Amino acid sequence: ELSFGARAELPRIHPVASKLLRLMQKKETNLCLSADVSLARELLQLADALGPSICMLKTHVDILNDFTLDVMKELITLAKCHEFLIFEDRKFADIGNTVKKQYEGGIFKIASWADLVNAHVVPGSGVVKGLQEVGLPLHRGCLLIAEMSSTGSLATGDYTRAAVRMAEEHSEFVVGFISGSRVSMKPEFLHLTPGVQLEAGGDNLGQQYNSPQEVIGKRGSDIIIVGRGIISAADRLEAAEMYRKAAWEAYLSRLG
Amino acid sequence: ELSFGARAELPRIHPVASKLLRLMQKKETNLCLSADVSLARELLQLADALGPSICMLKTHVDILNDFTLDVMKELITLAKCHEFLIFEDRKFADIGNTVKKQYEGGIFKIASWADLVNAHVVPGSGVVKGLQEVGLPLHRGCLLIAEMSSTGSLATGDYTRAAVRMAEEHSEFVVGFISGSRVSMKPEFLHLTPGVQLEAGGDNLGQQYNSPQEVIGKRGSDIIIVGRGIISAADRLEAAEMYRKAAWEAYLSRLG
Ligand SMILES: NC(=O)c1cc(=O)[nH]c(=O)n1[C@@H]1O[C@H](COP(=O)(O)O)[C@@H](O)[C@H]1O
Ligand SMILES: NC(=O)c1cc(=O)[nH]c(=O)n1[C@@H]1O[C@H](COP(=O)(O)O)[C@@H](O)[C@H]1O
Ligand code: PRO
Ligand code: PRO
Repeated sequence: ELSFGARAELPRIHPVASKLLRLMQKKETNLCLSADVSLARELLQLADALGPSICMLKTHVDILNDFTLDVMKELITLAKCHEFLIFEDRKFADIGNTVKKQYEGGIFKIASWADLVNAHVVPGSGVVKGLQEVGLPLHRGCLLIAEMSSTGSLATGDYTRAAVRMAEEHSEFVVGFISGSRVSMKPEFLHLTPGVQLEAGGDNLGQQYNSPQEVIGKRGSDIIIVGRGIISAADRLEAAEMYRKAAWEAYLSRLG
Repeated sequence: ELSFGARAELPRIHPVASKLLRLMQKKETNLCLSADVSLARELLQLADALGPSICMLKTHVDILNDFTLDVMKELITLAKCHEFLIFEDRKFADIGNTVKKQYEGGIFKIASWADLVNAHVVPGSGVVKGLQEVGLPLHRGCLLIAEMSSTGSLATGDYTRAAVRMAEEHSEFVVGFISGSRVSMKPEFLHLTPGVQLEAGGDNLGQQYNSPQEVIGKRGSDIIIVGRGIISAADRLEAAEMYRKAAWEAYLSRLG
């Protein structure tokens, strides 16, 4: 098993994956903040304060009450200053002709500002081919949803295997997974795991939590995605630091 | 097998399904227009001209270059005038806590104007429970994606069975399916089928077409969803009429 810095240099690495792995190693962070907020000012204040602690900021642009492209310009300034990627959790999930338009156009213009997006694999590989027509010219990357954290997830067994094959067959554009565990044996792919909290439990609507030690250390994932465990805390910076230190030490211990 | 008008009166019918089935019977239309356009003016001109020919207008609000809530006010005026439902093809596809926010909030405020939305079932039933927290108070309905039209679709076998169970167990809010065929034996549920064109073929990005006669007549679906077969034609009104007459006669012949 290679360090994040050595994985950044692998022959088949995607440039977006390489940039991410290099800043993960430099900053000693494998934490992705899930910035599930409704106010642009709160998104930007979190991005600025937590930027040094995170390798990535996951957005849901469609829950911002005051979205504008100027907000995303300000977010890019912070991502460049603090060195983290912007991942829009769009969950593209239809035929290629549709998702192509959803990625480039509309009021969000997601491909213009998002380093990473993700897709569900349920439509078959046309979802990736459609996104790649916009993403490859813009030097972007994509994550495929191979497993989900929620109760009753159908992203199991042959579904998960199909996501891994689709990723491995589209390595020009697909850089990794949303998953609960390592699902690819190829070290060029990133594994990002949501459903993470320091304490046991869940929510009222099917979310299930596992710890950073479990996710990174035992299940072999690379990055934890954390929303409410940070966002609902009083001191979001200290919370982010606790999650960062947990995920980083779990990674170091696994690497030995 | 009951007529659309008799299905509208079934004891367990959802009010949104009842309204739809009644206007389908009144207008002799089981056509849903897929208005996959980038300009508000084109969306509204299509809605006005084709409104009499359709039971439903499917939107992708996120590909409109000039979305505003005032556009959706003008669309509602046309839906009321011509009697069709508005279905936003949002493909909600994550944990309940996230989709709840995506449905009510953000710049689109989808629940404020969409009679129907749809969801992927991959996250498990929390996707429905989250949407229902916003949709049930607003008297809205939801469709679950049980099958997909595209090459390599993973919405097959046990996945499809899980979608049908999730619908049948959430009948207060779920009114039907996106599917290629009848998947529920319960007549209170609507079946809407995309991937429809009069001529054989597909597209360059995994779309596959079947005819209205095949979809409605042999596969037992209720409604055809048609985009490019209408939208790319020179005379969109005549194209809509050809699709309407095809789907309506296939329905009549199956009913006998
Ligand atoms: N698409 C994902 O990353 C995703 C896939 C999945 O299986 N499970 C899951 O929790 N997520 C997304 O990650 C975030 C979790 O937020 P939290 O529960 O930590 O507040 C939240 O934004 C949620 O939408
Ligand atoms: N979500 C759906 O309705 C859906 C599910 C699915 O399996 N297959 C599918 O084609 N659709 C959506 O229907 C529309 C088809 O557009 P067309 O190919 O007729 O131009 C287009 O807007 C596409 O996104
Ligand atoms: O010098 C570095 O940071 C990288 C890490 C692996 C080898 N070179
Ligand atoms: O009169 C009608 O239109 C409805 C249809 C079934 C029975 N009553």
